[PDB]
Amino acid sequence: MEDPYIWMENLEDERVLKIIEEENKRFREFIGELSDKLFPEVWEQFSQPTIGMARITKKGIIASYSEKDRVVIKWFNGDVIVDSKELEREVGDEVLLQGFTTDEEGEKLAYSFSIGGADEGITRIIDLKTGEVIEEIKPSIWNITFLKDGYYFTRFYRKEKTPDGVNPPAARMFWKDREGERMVFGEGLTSGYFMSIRKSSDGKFAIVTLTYGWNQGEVYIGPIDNPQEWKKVYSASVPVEAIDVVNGKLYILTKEGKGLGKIIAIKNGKIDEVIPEGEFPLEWAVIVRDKILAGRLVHASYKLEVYTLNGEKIKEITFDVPGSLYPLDKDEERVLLRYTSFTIPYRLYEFKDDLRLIEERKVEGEFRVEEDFATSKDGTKVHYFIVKGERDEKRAWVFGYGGFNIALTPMFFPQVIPFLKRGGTFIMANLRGGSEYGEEWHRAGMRENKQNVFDDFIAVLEKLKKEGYKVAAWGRCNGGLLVSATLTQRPDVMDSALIGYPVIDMLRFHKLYIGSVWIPEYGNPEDPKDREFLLKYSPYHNVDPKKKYPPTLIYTGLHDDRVHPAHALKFFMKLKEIGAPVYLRVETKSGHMGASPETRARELTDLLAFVLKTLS
Ligand SMILES: [Cl-]
Ligand SMILES: [Cl-]
Ligand SMILES: [Cl-]
Repeated sequence: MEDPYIWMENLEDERVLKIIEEENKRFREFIGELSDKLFPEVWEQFSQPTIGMARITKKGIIASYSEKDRVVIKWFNGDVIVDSKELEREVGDEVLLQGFTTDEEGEKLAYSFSIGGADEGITRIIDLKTGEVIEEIKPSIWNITFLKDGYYFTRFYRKEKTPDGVNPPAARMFWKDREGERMVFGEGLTSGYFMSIRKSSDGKFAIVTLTYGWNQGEVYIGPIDNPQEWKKVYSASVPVEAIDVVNGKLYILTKEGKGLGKIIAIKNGKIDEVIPEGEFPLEWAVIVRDKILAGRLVHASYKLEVYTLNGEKIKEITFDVPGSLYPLDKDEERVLLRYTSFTIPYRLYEFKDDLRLIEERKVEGEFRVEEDFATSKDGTKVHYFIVKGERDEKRAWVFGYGGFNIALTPMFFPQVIPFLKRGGTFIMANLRGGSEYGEEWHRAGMRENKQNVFDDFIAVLEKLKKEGYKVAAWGRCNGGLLVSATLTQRPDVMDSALIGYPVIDMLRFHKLYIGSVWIPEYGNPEDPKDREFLLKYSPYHNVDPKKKYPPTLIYTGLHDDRVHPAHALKFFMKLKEIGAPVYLRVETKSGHMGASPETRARELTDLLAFVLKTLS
């Protein structure tokens, strides 16, 4: 009925601005001197050259990299094609590059960039030989798929009705030519339907994937020449992805069944199962050279599986260090893969007949990756990664998410490397809510099951606690909810808390920004039966006045336009009411979430600084 701090939802309230000013001041006094000391170490790690997108062309590989304040798109062995710095002297204003694609011949390249934090992006299609900009399209278009003279592309409608007259958010597919533009796909798609197109390997079939929400889809295939003959060949109810049309059959990676991932093929109405469900999730597959190449997610890290087209396992490939493995691009003869891990920013791999390492960036030092399990309330085994340095000062930085079908697999945290070097241990927990063990591993953290995610996390913290570790719990967004909720319930299992860009108010999350999008995950606060399980764990509603709490850092951004800062502000106040040792950090830099590489870098440093100071 009534929320005492509902006024905090107006971020322009001077009471709110005053809170930000005072608290930033507080937090800066607490870790500033330490943060300034650590920053060159974090930046040294953050500023590392890091690959982004890669493409196969007949003239060679084209890939983008991030370095320092710069983003370049370049010939793999050769020249820089696009710089971010050259562009920022074309406008005199700061520019972010978003992504690119090329034609298969490597004569045309299209990329996208937003000048300033301006909402509208821009797309430039340049000739790869002169560097000429043969077209500039504003606003930015996506899915640029070259065919002959023109190309298909998808436009996303955020603010405005689609041409056929449908309210946002919606998406439409087009075809551009010397002649002009025309919508070729999407008419009547109500808001929520999102689409994409990819070519088959031979390039003579279009493959179109419809998605409603983040949950469900249908597949359309047809001649790449004519959209009028793009007929629907598969209809699903749970996340599917179309792999390729090889020799008349559409190969599909589907989580239908138990929800672990299987490969099916469809030819002229008839469905046959190529690769059945395994014990562990099948997260992706690509077809290369009469061989199926598959990413199997064994306990939240990747191993590589090679199958014949008829579904017969030829071999598997394992890695020295547990890492994440994703395809970057593929043609008929080969695939590029991106690998990453805790102390390995990236490896670029090429699979053709064998797996070949063609580029690598790793951080030297005596670092170790181990694994172990915790036992949750109901006996569920909660896997977690362990990263250790040369020495062990018995302090843990424990990262969790647990939701939205998002698997926490090995990745690179720049600010953790100085923490390892200082004798710290990084822990990454695989809680329910994610996709580590399939579609039901996800469902087991949704709605009325959310307390499982918390129970999984406590299981890990309490286990680390029993072993003599000082513990810092950390999470962002849905992870920020994770840490706030675990805080209100078991403050005894952690020596400090780091709560980032969090959802806190579980009864009003749907009224703020785009929060209603999370209703399938969390529940509906407008339904009294959902409020009953929501009210049981809602951090904003469960701050225990008689419990004694650890140092707690809530952090967010003022112009963050996805996760409303008022969640942070409200929880801060609730902790402050009962005199908890809480701090509040509010980034002042607007525009996109990462203002610049340096502002972000400095924020990560403050996190490390808070951990080091409070775990000492
Ligand atoms: Cl963060
Ligand atoms: Cl989310
Ligand atoms: Cl940020």
